[PDB]
Amino acid sequence: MILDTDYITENGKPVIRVFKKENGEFKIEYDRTFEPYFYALLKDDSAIEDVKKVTAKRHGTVVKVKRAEKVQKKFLGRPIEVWKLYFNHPQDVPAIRDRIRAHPAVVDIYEYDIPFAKRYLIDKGLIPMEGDEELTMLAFAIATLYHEGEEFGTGPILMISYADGSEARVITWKKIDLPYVDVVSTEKEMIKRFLRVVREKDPDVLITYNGDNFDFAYLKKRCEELGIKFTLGRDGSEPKIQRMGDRFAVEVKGRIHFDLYPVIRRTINLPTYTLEAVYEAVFGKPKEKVYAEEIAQAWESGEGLERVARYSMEDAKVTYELGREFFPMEAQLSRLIGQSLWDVSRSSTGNLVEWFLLRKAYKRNELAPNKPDERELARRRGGYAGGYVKEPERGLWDNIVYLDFRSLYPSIIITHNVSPDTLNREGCKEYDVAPEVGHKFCKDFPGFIPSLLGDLLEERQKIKRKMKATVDPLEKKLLDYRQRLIKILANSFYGYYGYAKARWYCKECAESVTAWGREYIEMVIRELEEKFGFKVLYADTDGLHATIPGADAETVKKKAKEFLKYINPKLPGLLELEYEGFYVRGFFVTKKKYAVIDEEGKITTRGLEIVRRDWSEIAKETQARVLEAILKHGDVEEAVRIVKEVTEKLSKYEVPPEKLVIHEQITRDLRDYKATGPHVAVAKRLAARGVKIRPGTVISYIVLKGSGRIGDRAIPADEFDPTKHRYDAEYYIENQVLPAVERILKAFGYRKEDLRY
DNA sequence: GCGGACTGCTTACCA
DNA sequence: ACTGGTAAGCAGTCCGCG
DNA sequence: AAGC
Ligand SMILES: [Ca+2]
Ligand SMILES: [Ca+2]
Repeated sequence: MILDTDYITENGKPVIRVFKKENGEFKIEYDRTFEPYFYALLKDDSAIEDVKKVTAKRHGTVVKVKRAEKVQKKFLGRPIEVWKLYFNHPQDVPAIRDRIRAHPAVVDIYEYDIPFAKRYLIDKGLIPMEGDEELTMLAFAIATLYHEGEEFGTGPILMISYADGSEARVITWKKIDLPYVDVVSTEKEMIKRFLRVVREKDPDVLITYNGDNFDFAYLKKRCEELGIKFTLGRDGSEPKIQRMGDRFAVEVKGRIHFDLYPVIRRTINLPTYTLEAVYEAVFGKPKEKVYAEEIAQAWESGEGLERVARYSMEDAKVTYELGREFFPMEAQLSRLIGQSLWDVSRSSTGNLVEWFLLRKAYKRNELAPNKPDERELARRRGGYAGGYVKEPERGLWDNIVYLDFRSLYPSIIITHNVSPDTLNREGCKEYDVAPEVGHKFCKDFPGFIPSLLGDLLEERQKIKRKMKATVDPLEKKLLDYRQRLIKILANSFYGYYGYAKARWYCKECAESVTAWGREYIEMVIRELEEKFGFKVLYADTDGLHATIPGADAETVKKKAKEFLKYINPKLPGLLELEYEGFYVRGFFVTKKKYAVIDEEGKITTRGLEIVRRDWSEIAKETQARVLEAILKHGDVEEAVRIVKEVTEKLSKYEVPPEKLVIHEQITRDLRDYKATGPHVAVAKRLAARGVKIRPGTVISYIVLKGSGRIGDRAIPADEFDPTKHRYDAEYYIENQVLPAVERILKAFGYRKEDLRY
């Protein structure tokens, strides 16, 4: 099982290190033979002698082309001849590449920004996280004395919690008498004690919650101020910080630093992402929250020190529990993309697709397009036409069928062979032509992406067969992750085609997919309404809600399945329409906003305030209780009694403040905001007080009684106090509750004023 | 000038 | 930070008005 | 080779 790769320099020459776990033991394999390289397209081959003589400087050392061999490759289908240029050190490439491109004889250069360690994984054909190797994991958390205003690192680390399968303990330097607490001389020895526990436990995986930004940064600054060599690595190295956009990332050599925060942020949609919120969402069990202001007063007084210690251990225990939960699916993602778990767990879809495609490109001798420069990036600014959204037939309807396509965009990319290397190919025998955009795609030979997509559909069939024919419940779950992750990778290719920063960016490809999508959904709707007996109530990109008005449940279902048996044969390749479910009643409010109830009484909510975090619980809860009244029962009169009851409760200040919190994200650097609404106003006040507001930060706030701009009375939910502050009853009635319930009751001819009081 | 309509900046949903 | 399509809140600006 |  390969964990990761990296390189070191021995007498100015690079040596690859492969970190693996074989037969229960950890091993480092060294490779001295691998050479860095990039490609150069020349005007004529005679010029190679001039290009070989091109030089540069790196740390006051003369850098030259080590040697050059002429190679035959494919570039977007067509065969191309380029010169592979080898160099002594990977650092030679960034030093010299600009000058080799500048040279008049050189048309272009390619594959010059591929990190050396990852180049090795791809070219040697190595896949990390192969086999079934039982990896040992240690979770850890820290507790700190904070004070409002101080620089990050001033406050000493009070406690270091850690957890595995066997135990969950706390290291501290205060007199706290508990079984799991370990008291020691000073902060210095506490940190040294933790370093000894990891040396003695020798974990393959370190698990933190937001350790990329908080935990490891704090330990680096405290180790500097105390003069400790923080050697957590298996080669004896210290943890290395790395930049990754708006955020940083901590690497620990030989171990896998598994930070759950980026994982959770990409995997679960929650109103907030506190360790307490994520625990409740994943496992269902509650978790107590001890604040810094409470924690500090408990450290100085020493009265509440025992309570803070329980919080410290619970963070470690829960973090390990979450670690164990997410690691296996992430280790499958590592296998599928063919990069380290460390990289894959911190990567967005763009980089995952790009890494997958780079690997496949090497296998198929495909030269990789360059990442766009500032000027090319500017040319990709323009958008293109998307999905078709039918204006719904608003109101309450009975006996509804939901019909949708299966993997519509992947179906299209495969069926119509949509690829940059098939776009406007010269002298193709056969073509598929995009309906409105009018792009010709060659059918003579399979396209790169289409072919990979074919591979993934068949690979998924194989996995689904293996799952039925396997007794072991563990291997069943592992194969279930693999096929679920394949399905996601497949549904990512459309978006990547339209992603300006993509190497294999193709607007014409993206445009053609959406255009075909619109042709098919609109054709299905037209057929369903003209030929068959159906009224199409609503239709989004790849799915429609239909009924036959003068008909009953058994009829609507029978006629629907008949329509599938009709249409599917008429749809080309793997374009299939499917019966997804029947609904007794459906309530269509606007585009993207509706609710349906099935035969079993389960209500499915789409797009309404109920699902959105930037609405208060009181509004969402009240909208849900008004939907239930109308969808499940028949009583519009019951809904009117609920809205009137909630408005009365708000007026008498009886609704608890937990139900008034509004959650809005900060999406950019605070300076980049042109408009300044409540969450931004609240965020700027926290920033002025010296709180770290990164993009991704969720602002939780409450509106206090007063007039004028909402932002002026917006306060962090944390700092609300019933004794001093009074929440804005009129705001929560007129701006939160009544608007949410009026979406629904608007259709039944209720005025907003009539629902009040 | 008033007070309500309109619009650009946001966000978080949908697919 | 994989795409476009969309409703809607907030806070400024615009615009009817008799 | 790191942080920035
Ligand atoms: Ca549905
Ligand atoms: Ca078919």
